[PDB]
Amino acid sequence: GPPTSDDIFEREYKYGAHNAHPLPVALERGKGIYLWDVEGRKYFDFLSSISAVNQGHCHPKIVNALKSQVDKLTLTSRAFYNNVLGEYEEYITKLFNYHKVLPMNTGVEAGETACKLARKWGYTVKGIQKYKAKIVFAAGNFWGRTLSAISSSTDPTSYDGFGPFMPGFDIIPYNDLPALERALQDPNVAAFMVEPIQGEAGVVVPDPGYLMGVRELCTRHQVLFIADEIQTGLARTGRWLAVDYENVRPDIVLLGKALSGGLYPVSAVLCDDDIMLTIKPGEHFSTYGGNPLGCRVAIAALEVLEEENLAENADKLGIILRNELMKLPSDVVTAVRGKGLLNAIVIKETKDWDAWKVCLRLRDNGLLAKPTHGDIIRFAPPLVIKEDELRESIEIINKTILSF
Amino acid sequence: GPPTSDDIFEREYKYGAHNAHPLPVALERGKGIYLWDVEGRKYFDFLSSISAVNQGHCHPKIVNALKSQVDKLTLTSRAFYNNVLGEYEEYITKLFNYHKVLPMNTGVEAGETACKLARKWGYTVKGIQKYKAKIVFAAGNFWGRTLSAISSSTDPTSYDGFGPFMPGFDIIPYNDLPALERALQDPNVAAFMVEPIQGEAGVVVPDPGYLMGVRELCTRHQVLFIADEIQTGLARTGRWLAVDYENVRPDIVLLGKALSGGLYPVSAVLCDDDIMLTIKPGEHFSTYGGNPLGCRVAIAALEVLEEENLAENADKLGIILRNELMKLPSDVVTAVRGKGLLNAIVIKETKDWDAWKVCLRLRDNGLLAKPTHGDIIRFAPPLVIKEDELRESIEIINKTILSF
Ligand SMILES: *Cc1c(COP(=O)(O)O)cnc(C)c1O
Ligand SMILES: *Cc1c(COP(=O)(O)O)cnc(C)c1O
Repeated sequence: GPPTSDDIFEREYKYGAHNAHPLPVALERGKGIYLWDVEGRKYFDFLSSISAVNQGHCHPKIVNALKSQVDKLTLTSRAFYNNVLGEYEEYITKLFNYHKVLPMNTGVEAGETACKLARKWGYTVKGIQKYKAKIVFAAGNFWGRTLSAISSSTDPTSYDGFGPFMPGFDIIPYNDLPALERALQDPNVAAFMVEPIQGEAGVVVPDPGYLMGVRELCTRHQVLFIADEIQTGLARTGRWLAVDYENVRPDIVLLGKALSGGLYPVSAVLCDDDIMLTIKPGEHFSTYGGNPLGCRVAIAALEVLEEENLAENADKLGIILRNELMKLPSDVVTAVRGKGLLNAIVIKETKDWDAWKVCLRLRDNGLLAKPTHGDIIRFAPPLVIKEDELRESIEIINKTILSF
Repeated sequence: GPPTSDDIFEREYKYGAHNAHPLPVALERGKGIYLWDVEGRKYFDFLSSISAVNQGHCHPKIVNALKSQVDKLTLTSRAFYNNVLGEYEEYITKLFNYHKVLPMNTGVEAGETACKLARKWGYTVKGIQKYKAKIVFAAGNFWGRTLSAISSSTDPTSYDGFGPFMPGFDIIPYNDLPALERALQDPNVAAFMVEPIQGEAGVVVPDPGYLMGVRELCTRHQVLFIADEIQTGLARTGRWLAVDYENVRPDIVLLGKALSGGLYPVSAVLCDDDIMLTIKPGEHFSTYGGNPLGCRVAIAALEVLEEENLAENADKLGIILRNELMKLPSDVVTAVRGKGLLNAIVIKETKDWDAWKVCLRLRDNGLLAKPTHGDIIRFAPPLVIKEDELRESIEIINKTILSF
């Protein structure tokens, strides 16, 4: 017969690095909100690959765009032009209303690019002395696992044993305007990079007015506001960008994950000419960045979000999810939080009972989720989920939680 | 009618960052060794997307692998297991003969991962005090454009305006064994990262015995030998790895680019257990790393290389290429170099005549190549090229050079 789930776990243990920490389920097929394991068991996906399959697994519009282009041309590198990139660039810049886009592959690559842009703008436009430029980050931040990314992390698991660390990165508390105002007194700060909602920190939602205050302070002190929307963007929270909730325009926007609906690693840095054009020809590139195959899948992925009105559906259904979760006993679920379909519960963890064990039983009962911490479980289904499917999922969540 | 080449160039100028320095040609289709522009003009590909399409453009076996998996499952993230990754891991580890592989997406991500491995091994196994670990690099090195990668560069265009820089990165001359020996006297050195041939530096091949000497020095001093085979590996130089020419076994091998045949961003870090397992569960992973779609194309990409005996081809045909190139007048072309089908020519550059000019005329005569420097031109056609195809290309190169 074919490999069992245990066969699959065992082979990876033998031949693969032990760098990940997966929930033990072994998936072989996905469609829409559903995943199937190698034994044929069916599950509601409530993780969406960390919000990278907002459009559902294997969306036929995005699949078709990939299959069509793969027969024509997949990669020239940046040594030559391809015919598709410009069409994607015009589309995405007009959608989000920035002059320009710089295409990258992974989320961390887009963050690296934003730091370089901020620094280069800092030195060549603002006039900071080389090499004294600072970038300010919020505690709890996550933007990937390069050496530079972990240098700004407050999570010991990401940075311990991996230094020495990149200089010029400062850390302040999240959701803390007085602290930003204090940090921005230093003329050498070029940018503040921040998530509108912190995903990996446990879906930490800042108070109303935070984002307007950040925009105000950054403008006041001539500092770039970089909004990392790699997890929160693209209809996930109920808008094109989570910053749309307070109608503020960051200087640089980062996109990734669901930019391709899961079909291809595509990320993007959006900003106006006065920031973008600080990087000159030859000063920054990658092999796969802007390749025609990725661009065709990103165009289709973005069109799906628009056409199916997934932002509106995420807004409507998320409030149902939160309100239903809030009905669970307080001696069990101590907090419910989120926006749109990016949500989390906090459980009253004991020594015998934690998020991991809850998630294992969830899995056994046909729903896949994963903790961010011993007491925090993230809930993020694909945005194509219908209300009846959500309520079926809610029933599974209730039954599971109350069975301990 | 459709866009012209100028249309395509102008749309990117308006809506895309000005960060690439491309040769002006607008490609829409690629099959095997051939590329077609938007006017329908046909070119020999003599760059292979910087050795990323060793297997030719749109190889039907790798295309089939993509089309087959895209309908099943494309992305779970590493929060869950997929059924394909382990099959890929067993296959690639047994092929190159290392215990384990850590999957990443882009080349620079593989390099960052290797630096993290070297540091954590440095602290936990070698006993270096945190955070005093050093990694040594060679002048002329290229491994990408993250902040960390540019912090090891000797190219001002990569690092200027982007500081401050990552500490703990030391630089010595390439092809210099005494310099390495002197650097490795410092017990806080964890690793030496080096290309067996430097691609971007202009196909700089080190003297016979260099790699054997690097291996000896690293072993003596308990330092990890990291070989970056992202450009040189996968049959490009006429072996599975350029390092095979001297029977040398690095501690860490980096693969990327042609690992997917240009169909998907896939990179790999290969090393044994005592190094790999210094990273513990949850300490390093990315969203798209190890996804089933990428793994399916990577297995097919590798099988093509093996099945079609492309290393053997690259070796025989590269000997012909260099032989014919050396027949050119010694005052116009000053040096010919390379291994397999990674080759370059150095030209007697004048005020009015340079590599860029030669490559513009080459393009006009139906052959695509790109300068590495004002006086250096790289030639790297896909490895599926037959002898008669190569000879036709050679006459086009011959005619063009002597047409000035
Ligand atoms: C996932 C994530 C990233 C990193 O994306 P990768 O593609 O995994 O490198 C960056 N920022 C945020 C907010 C993310 O959620
Ligand atoms: C191209 C290259 C890389 C980086 O590859 P990307 O996928 O463009 O990040 C790293 N090392 C070497 C030697 C390379 O040629």
